[PDB]
Amino acid sequence: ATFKVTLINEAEGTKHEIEVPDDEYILDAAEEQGYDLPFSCRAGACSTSAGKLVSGTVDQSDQSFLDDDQIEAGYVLTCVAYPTSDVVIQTHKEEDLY
Ligand code: FES
Repeated sequence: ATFKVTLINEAEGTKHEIEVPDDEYILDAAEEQGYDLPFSCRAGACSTSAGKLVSGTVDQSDQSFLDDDQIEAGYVLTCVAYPTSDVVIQTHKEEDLY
């Protein structure tokens, strides 16, 4: 499967549509398709690549930084997240934690 992933940068008011394989992380696909996103660790252990789900679901089992409540609130580490449906996600949310 190939899912449609919509990236929304709220602060800059931009929107990018990318197509992501069910076996590829969102971050990797975005880059491949021409859209650079913030990252640091690239391993699900930090907050740099955080985004927030608007709609859809993802599989981010490889992550380790977010707690259960943050996950429930819809936070996702884009560097280790696989889409499991078409997804709409707000990027550049690292700040929201704090
Ligand atoms: S870059 Fe560190 S969790 Fe994504």
